[PDB]
Amino acid sequence: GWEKDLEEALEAGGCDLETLRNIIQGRPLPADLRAKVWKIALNVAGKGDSLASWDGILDLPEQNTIHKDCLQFIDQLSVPEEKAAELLLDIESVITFYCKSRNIKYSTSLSWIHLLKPLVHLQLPRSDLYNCFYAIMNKYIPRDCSQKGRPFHLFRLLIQYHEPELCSYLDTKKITPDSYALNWLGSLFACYCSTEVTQAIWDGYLQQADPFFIYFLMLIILVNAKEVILTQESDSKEEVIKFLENTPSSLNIEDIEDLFSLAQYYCSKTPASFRKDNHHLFGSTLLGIKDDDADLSQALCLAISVSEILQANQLQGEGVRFFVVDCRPAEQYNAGHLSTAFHLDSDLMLQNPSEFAQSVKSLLEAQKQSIESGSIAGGEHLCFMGSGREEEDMYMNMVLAHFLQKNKEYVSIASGGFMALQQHLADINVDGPENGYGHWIAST
Repeated sequence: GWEKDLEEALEAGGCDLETLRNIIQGRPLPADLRAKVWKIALNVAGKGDSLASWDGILDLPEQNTIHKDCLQFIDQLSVPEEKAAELLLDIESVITFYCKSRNIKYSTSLSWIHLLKPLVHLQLPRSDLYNCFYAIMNKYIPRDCSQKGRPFHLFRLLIQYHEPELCSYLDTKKITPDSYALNWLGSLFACYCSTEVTQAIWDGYLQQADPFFIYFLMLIILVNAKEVILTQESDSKEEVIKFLENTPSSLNIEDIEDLFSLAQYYCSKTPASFRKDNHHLFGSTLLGIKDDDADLSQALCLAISVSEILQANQLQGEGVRFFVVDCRPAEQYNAGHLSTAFHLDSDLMLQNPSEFAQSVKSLLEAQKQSIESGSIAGGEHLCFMGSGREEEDMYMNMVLAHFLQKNKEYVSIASGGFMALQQHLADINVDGPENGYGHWIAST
């Protein structure tokens, strides 16, 4: 029924991905129409060949190392060897021209070969093979993925958000995401998964067109191995990493439906800030210069933009809601504070630990009653806010440490603290929410 509609819709019109998506509705793609929907998904309907203009032979200082890796793939697949040479020439030319067109130099640790595997299986011409690979690389593959930088820090923060206990174990044994999930992100599972299940993943992924979805897919794969990771404490660091690497290869075609539904579920319990404040990972690096003093290397937990805090709580429609915790001293708090925020005086932490403990007990009770009441203040997700000044906000380290050690899920920090709150409201000229009788910031 929908397949004939898809057939005709793809033929003529030059329709967008959005309309195409409405036809399929997450149903399995026909093999003969998979190339066209993938093309449309990657926004390469009639892009021209860039290899013809090149008119160059494969010459590079690291050309020898490229040749071996290309053969390994074709040797692994073992295609009909009459027209195997054709594919080798196309693959090796694509990599070299990409290495030339861009400044970057080739290495074996790159996951470039694995990205081509599912595209090669569709069996497109060299032109479309490059355009697809080029498109995927700037859309859905992080720039700093190769070096193992910010992209894996973001994943660590997600793991900590939803699975504190697991994250803590991994951090303790110094098993960072880059160790086991390098090729997860680099290849979009194409390194480990079989052609059939890789295709099923890539079908849904390209249709959805969400760069950060990989994080949620990767999370599910990791969470599925939670039991195994924690139970055994006998195996060495290297032995556990080895196991984790090949967890995606254990997937089957009937697992994929649940993988996506679970990814979307964990996504629905994750702040919008996760995506919105980290667009600089996929595009150019030049964007994200504006976000000064917001390094994921230095981050202890996920950072929430003040805008989301004010918006999210007003909705009250089974979404992500925040219980805001002002962590500043009583002097700063009383001068001006968010009117829906619990006051956790960070001065108590060291000076009177007993009264701080009582204050933490009150906090959790207040969060509970605020959720039950269905008030503007109530929310599952703990978001701690300081001054916003880097001079003062060391106590945030110790506050966050206190809750993280007790494996509290949904622990976040307010991006730019109370200073960013004042600035945000000042910028948009808003005093309070629409419904109610009070301003956001009060002196009592």
